[PDB]
Amino acid sequence: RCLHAGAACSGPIQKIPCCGTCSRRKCT
Repeated sequence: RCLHAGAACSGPIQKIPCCGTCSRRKCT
């Protein structure tokens, strides 16, 4: 369970770890 590259994150209460770095409303 994790958001791939290009998934909106780092925004309002978002608990969902991306398989990536969270940046600019994107999981990188």
